[PDB]
Amino acid sequence: SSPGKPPRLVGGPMDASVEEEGVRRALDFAVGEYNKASNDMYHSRALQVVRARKQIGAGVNYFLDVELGRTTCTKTQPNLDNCPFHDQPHLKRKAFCSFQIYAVPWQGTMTLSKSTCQDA
Repeated sequence: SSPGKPPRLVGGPMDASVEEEGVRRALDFAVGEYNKASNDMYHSRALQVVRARKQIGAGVNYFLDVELGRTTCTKTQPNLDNCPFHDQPHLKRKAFCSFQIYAVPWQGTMTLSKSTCQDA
């Protein structure tokens, strides 16, 4: 994720925009931990985030929902804006995943609490 403004935080559970750096770090972390951490069998990426929210309190739970897909392009290939733009209508089966990262705010750490997914 790029650096940025302090993210909008409020209290309790709240959705944060994809423009949020507080979201973007969790977004990239999720794919990085899910897809990139797994062996590259078929190129797959969080194509499109459907929901991006977090719980604010003594425990911080990030909830990110994502459409996964086999990407028409690769990590090194050009046009990363357009390839996933075309991957949504290419999703004959719309694969949806839910990623939950529990951030332990007391230590400034976080850990993926859940990763669940569908096939595309």
